[PDB]
Amino acid sequence: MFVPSYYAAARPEQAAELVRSNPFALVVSAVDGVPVATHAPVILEGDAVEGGTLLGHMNRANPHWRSFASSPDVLVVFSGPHGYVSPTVYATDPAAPTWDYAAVHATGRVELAEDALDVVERTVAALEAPRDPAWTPTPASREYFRALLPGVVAFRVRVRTEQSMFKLSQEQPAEVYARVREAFAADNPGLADLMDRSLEH
Amino acid sequence: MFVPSYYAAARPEQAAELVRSNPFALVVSAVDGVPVATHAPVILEGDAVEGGTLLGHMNRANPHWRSFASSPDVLVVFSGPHGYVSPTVYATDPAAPTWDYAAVHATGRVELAEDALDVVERTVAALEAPRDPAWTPTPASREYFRALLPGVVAFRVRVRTEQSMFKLSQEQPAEVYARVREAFAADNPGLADLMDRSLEH
Ligand code: HEM
Ligand code: HEM
Ligand SMILES: N[C@@H](CCCNO)C(=O)O
Ligand SMILES: N[C@@H](CCCNO)C(=O)O
Repeated sequence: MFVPSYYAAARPEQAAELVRSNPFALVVSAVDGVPVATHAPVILEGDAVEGGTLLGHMNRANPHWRSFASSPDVLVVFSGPHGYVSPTVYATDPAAPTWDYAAVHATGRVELAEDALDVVERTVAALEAPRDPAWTPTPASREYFRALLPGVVAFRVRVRTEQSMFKLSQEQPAEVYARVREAFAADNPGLADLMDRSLEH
Repeated sequence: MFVPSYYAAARPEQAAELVRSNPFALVVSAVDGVPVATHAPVILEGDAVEGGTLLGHMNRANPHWRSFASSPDVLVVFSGPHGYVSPTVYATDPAAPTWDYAAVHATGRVELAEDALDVVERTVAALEAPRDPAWTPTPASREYFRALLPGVVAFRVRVRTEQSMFKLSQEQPAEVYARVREAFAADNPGLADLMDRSLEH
C-alpha cells in the first residue's frame, strides 16, 4: 500500500480506532512466494498498532496456519467503511470516478498462540461490547467453547510496521468535497462519519 | 483460504457474479517473502474466473507494480457482503458467534498492461452501468483521462486458480438459519440476498 500525503492519518490514534472498529480482517502470508489469505476476526492488544500485538484465530482444518510455525512475516489488512465515488455526485467536469476507503496494513512476525481459549473469549467480549443488548456466554456456552478448542488455531502477530490509508476525497476542492459528504450521509453514513473524523486535527 | 464443504459455491457462475458485483478488490503480491497489498478496482474479462483475465489499475507512484515486471504470481481478493453473527440472533444455547461473508480468491500471473486507457475506460463503464442515472464521460473528461495516463499503471492477471467462500450460516439448523436471515433482512439486505442465492441449486 502506498499512501499519498493527503490521505495520511491526521492522528496516530486514527489507525488503532479503525482496527478496533473493524475486526474482521484479512491475514496474509507468503507461502514460498505465493500469497495466501484467510478472513478471520483479529483484535488489538495495546494503545498503538505499531509495536502492538494482534490476536486472532482460524480453523485448524485451514492449512494456512501450518505456514506460521516458522514464524514468517505476515500482513493483516483491516478495512473500514468504503464506497464508490461517481462523478454524478461531483457535479463538475472534467472528472474521473474513484473509490473512497480507509484501511490499516499491519506487518509483523506471526506465532502460534497456546492460549486459544483466552483469544476467542477476548474476541467475543470485544465484538459484543458495542451491542445493546450484548451477548454474554452462558456457563454452558463457555463449556462449549472448551469443547470446540481442538478444532481452532489461535495466533499472535507482533506488529513491526503500520501503514494507514484514509482515502476520503481530500483531493477534491471544497465545494465538491461537500457534495461527496452529503451523498454518503444518505447512502453510507459510516463513511460520511469517517470523512468527518479525518478532518479532525 | 480454506473452504469447508458446506460453504462451497453451489454454481460455478456464483464466483463470477461476486467478482462483477464487488470490483473494489485487494491485489496481493509476495515481494521477496513479504506480502504487499494494494486496494484497487479490478474487472473481469470472461465468463468464468478460473481461466479468465482480470484487469485493474493503480497509482504509478505506488511502487507495488514495480514487483509485477518479473510477472510473479499474485492473489486478487474480491469481497462481497459480510456481517457479524451474534448468538443473540440465534436464540439458542449453547452457541458461539461467527462472521458471515462471501469472497473469491483468484491467483495467477500478473503482467503490466500497455493499453491503460482501455482498462480505465472499461472500469468506468462497468462501475457506472448499474447506476441510474449512470455517468458517461463527456468528451472533455475523455481528454482528461488521456492527460492522466502518465500517472497510472494498468495490469492484467491471468487467473490460474479460483476459490470461493460462501460462509452464510449453512452450518446452523434450519430454525436458527431462518432467524439469521430475518435479522440481516433489516440490518444488511445485501447479505440476506446473498444467503437467498446461495441456497439456489
Ligand atoms: C466474535 C467471536 C467469533 C467470530 C467473529 C468468529 C469467527 C470465525 C471465523 C470467520 C472462522 C473461520 C476461519 C477460517 O476460515 O479458517 C472461525 C473458525 C472457528 N472458530 Fe471462531 N469466531 C468467534 C468466536 C469463536 C469462539 C468463542 C470459539 C470457541 C472455541 C471459536 C472457535 C472456532 C472454531 C472451532 C473454528 C473452526 C471450525 C468452525 O468454523 O466451527 N470461535 N471463527
Ligand atoms: C470506476 C472508475 C475508477 C475507480 C474506482 C478508480 C479508483 C482508483 C483508486 C482506488 C486508485 C488508487 C490506487 C493506488 O492506491 O495505487 C486510483 C488511482 C489512479 N487512477 Fe483511478 N479509478 C477509476 C478510474 C480512473 C480513470 C478513468 C483514470 C484515467 C486515466 C484513472 C487514473 C488514475 C490515476 C492517474 C491514479 C493515480 C493518482 C490518482 O489517484 O489520481 N482512474 N484510481
Ligand atoms: N485524482 C483524479 C483522478 C482519479 C482517477 N482514479 O480514481 C481526480 O480525482 O480526478
Ligand atoms: N461452528 C460453531 C463454532 C463457531 C466458532 N467460530 O465462529 C458454531 O456455529 O457454534
